[PDB]
Order: sequence, then structure tokens, then C-alpha cells
Amino acid sequence: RDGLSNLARRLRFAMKEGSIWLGEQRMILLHTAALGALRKELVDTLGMERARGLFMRMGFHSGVRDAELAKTMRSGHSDFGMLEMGPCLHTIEGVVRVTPLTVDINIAAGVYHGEFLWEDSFEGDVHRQMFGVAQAPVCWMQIGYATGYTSALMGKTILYRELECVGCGHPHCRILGKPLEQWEDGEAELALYQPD
Amino acid sequence: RDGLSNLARRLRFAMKEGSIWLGEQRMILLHTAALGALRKELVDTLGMERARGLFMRMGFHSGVRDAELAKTMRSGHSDFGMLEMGPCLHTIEGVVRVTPLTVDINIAAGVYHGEFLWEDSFEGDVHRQMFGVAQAPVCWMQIGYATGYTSALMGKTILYRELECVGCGHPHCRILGKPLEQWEDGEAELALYQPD
Ligand SMILES: O=[N+]([O-])c1ccc(O)cc1
Ligand SMILES: O=[N+]([O-])c1ccc(O)cc1
Ligand SMILES: [Zn+2]
Ligand SMILES: [Zn+2]
Repeated sequence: RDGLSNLARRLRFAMKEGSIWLGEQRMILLHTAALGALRKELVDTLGMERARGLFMRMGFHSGVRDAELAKTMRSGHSDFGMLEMGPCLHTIEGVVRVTPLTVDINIAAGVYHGEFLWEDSFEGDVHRQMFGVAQAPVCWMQIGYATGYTSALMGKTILYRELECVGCGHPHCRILGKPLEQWEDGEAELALYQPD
Repeated sequence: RDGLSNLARRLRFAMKEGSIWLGEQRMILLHTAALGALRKELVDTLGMERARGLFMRMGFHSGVRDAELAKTMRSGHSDFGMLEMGPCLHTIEGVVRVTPLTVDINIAAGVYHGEFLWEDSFEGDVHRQMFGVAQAPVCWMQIGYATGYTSALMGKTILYRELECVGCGHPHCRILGKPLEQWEDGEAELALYQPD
């Protein structure tokens, strides 16, 4: 659409340089099976908790870099048209089919309240094939990205949580995003986003 | 070499289902910076040697899957034909631009001795900006890839090693693949491909 066809110009493949660039960031195409295998080794080795952390932060970094890109395409787009580049880029990257349910966003006022549908989550899919169906949501990297993108664009922390997840048997994933303090457990969600 | 054009049609973007396909494998587009940041956490917390193995093994799984795909369209393709598909896929993905130097392969006879030139190793050019110049070769995931690809192709253990590598500060990377039996340290090398 207008959010994908436009962000498509920022993507160029250079088989002449063996490289891929999305905006100003170099990219690779990576086999989901390969990342699933890495997940199983990290989970089995560092535990499920330490592992989710590592994936959430990898997602965060990715979401931030795409927010930088989006911000160079500010133009005459609204806050919402700004926001929607995130879901757009997430789709182009082959991670999930993002479907915005309802978004309330003002950047200047520090107001954001967002809810999205996720169809065909790579991360849920991969997780059931490696661990089987899961107790709690598994799209760690995908959530980190949401968190990373939206914080960067708002210049303030916006944590997301998966409300429903394909990893837990549900038909899809579903997520809610809102400012850190608007979260009861928001202090400790933020803790997941720190290395040391 | 010229199989780039052919292999490149196997790669489709399926935005409707938010998914990218290489043959029958689902792929994602991932920022090298984010991958760079996971490598750094892993090196800093698990040890440089222990992270090397994790990425080698992720590479290995990637390679085995491009070999699995290249084994579906071997219509009128010499053994060198099928071998050259690895470098192309690797290049196409955006991991590295690969120059075959001297390839000697006969699958039926167990014959394989390959040397390759690597320019623009994302990995070496990522370990460059996180740990500065390294001392030992640092394109772990990339080498794992060759190893997994050719071993799947030959039906036997082909290990690769880097002779030169940008992450050590040389102009370029250069690799040598050959059967396990023709490596001085081959058995300790095959050991890295096993998970702890
Ligand atoms: O920034 N956002 O609001 C997003 C970005 C990606 C996504 O999958 C969902 C929401
Ligand atoms: O199949 N192979 O021998 C390969 C594959 C990839 C690469 O970068 C070099 C060699
Ligand atoms: Zn999910
Ligand atoms: Zn190298």
C-alpha cells in the first residue's frame, strides 16, 4: 500500500556488492530455522529468561534503527503516518503481517496508545517447531522491535506486551503499546531491555 | 557466477503474509547492527570461544538449508554447477560477496578442495566496529555456512577455515574448504559444530 510501496524505495539489493541496504542500514537475509536453532541453544544454555532478554534487545536495536529511517521521511505525514512506517517495515522485513487495530498518538504531548494484530508471526511459528506450544508469549524479538521503534519515534519509552500469542496456541498474536508508567509491571518489563 | 540471476528468482517477497521466501525456507531481513549487538552481548557474557561456536552452528544450519534447496533444481548442472550455488546464495542473501578461486569437486568420488575470496564480510565488517581489530579470524557464521553447505552437498564432513580475514585487518577474507581428514586440527574443528 502507501505505507509499503513508499518504504520500498529505501530497499535495494546489491548482488554486485553481496549486500542489502534498508535505508542506511546494512541487512542480511537470515534463515528462520537458523535463528530458531540459535534460540534453542541460548534457551537451553542460559535459560528461558536470559534468552528472552537477548532477543528482546536484538529486536529493540532493530526497531530503533528503523525509527531513525522513518524520521528522515517525516515530510507532511502525520504522527500516525509516522507511526505506521514501523508496522510497514516490520512487514517488509518478513517478520510478521502487522495489522493496526487502533492507534492514538500525539508525539509532542507524549501521548501514545496502540494495539495491533500480528498475522503469521515468524517468531511464534519457529518457537512451536523447536519447543512445542508455549506457556507464555514467545515473540520476544518482535515485541522488542515494537518497543524500540515507538520509543525512538516518541522520544520516550513505550513498552509493548503480547496479549495473545500464536506460540500459546492462539490463532494469532495481539499486542498493546503504551507509555512505561501506564504499565503496572512496567518497571520490570524495562528491566528486560538491559544488558551488563 | 551467472547462477546469481537464476538463483535470485527463487527469492520471493510475500507481503500479504508478511513473509519472505528463499525456495521453501522462510527468511527474515535482519539489521546487521542488531546482530552485531547480540554477538557483543554473547562474547562479553559467554566467552569469545563460546560465542564463536554458537554462530558457526547457526551458519551451519543456514548452509545445510541452501544445499537442501540447491538439490531440488540440479537439472543439467555439473558438480561445479551445484557447488557454485552456495556462494551465490550467500551473496544474494547479502552476507558476503563471494569469489570462487579454485574449485575441485567430485561428489561421487569424495573429492573436494575449495578456496574462496570474501570481500565485504558483513560479519568481519561488524566484528570490526564492536571489538575493533581482532587477532583471530572472526567470520564465524559465514564459515559455518560454507561448511554446512558443502558437507550437505558431499554427504561427508567438509570443514572450512579462514586464511585471511578483514577482522584481523587484512584487505580481504580468504577461505579453504576440504575433507575433515586433511586438516591438522580437523577433529577439534569439527567439535565446534556440536552444541554444549
Ligand atoms: O511501532 N509500532 O507501533 C509497531 C511496530 C511494529 C509492529 O509489529 C507493531 C507495532
Ligand atoms: O559452498 N561453498 O563452498 C561456499 C558457500 C558460501 C561461501 O561464501 C563460500 C563457499
Ligand atoms: Zn506471538
Ligand atoms: Zn573474515
